[PDB]
Amino acid sequence: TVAYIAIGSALASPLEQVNAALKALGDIPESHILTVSSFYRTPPLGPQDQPDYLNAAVALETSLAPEELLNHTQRIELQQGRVRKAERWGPRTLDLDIMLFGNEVINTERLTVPHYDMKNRGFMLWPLFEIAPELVFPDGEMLRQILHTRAFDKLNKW
Ligand SMILES: Nc1ncnc2c1ncn2[C@@H]1O[C@H](COP(=O)(O)CP(=O)(O)OP(=O)(O)O)[C@@H](O)[C@H]1O
Ligand SMILES: [Cl-]
Ligand SMILES: [Mg+2]
Ligand SMILES: [Mg+2]
Repeated sequence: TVAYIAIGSALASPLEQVNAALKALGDIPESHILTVSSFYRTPPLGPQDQPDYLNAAVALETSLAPEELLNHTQRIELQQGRVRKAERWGPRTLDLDIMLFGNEVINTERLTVPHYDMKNRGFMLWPLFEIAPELVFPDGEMLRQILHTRAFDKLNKW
């Protein structure tokens, strides 16, 4: 099954963290990375003190169950998702979200797939479009269609 995973980092200098996360994703059991989008920059839409976010999308082939994949992405967030500076470990700055899991619809306490808000987010749609321009959602909606309708601005590369 092809799973599409969104990567977000809130770090001032996120490349190291994002690379560590990518390596960890590739090490997930019964899985391998198919492709990785470019890294995209998105400024904060509010308090401008916050660093730009780094966004990307990953296609992962997996034989794991969706909730098993979630266990792994959540583990990676716990293991690579925080950075120490000086005398303190920072809070979670890495976000790994399952956007799509094959052509499956999931609605459990732990998992909503397709991701509940991705259709509102250029920062999740554009990297996904780069790696899966012909993508069709489980309900028959098309990624191209959503981008065409909402006219979200393209993202600058990191
Ligand atoms: N598709 C999905 N991918 C990842 N986590 C998901 C998910 N659907 C539901 N969740 C749930 O989301 C819960 C909270 O995850 P968080 O990462 O803290 C939310 P976030 O990603 O910061 O915001 P967002 O969901 O608005 O993008 C998890 O405990 C997990 O069970
Ligand atoms: Cl529902
Ligand atoms: Mg998120
Ligand atoms: Mg999340």
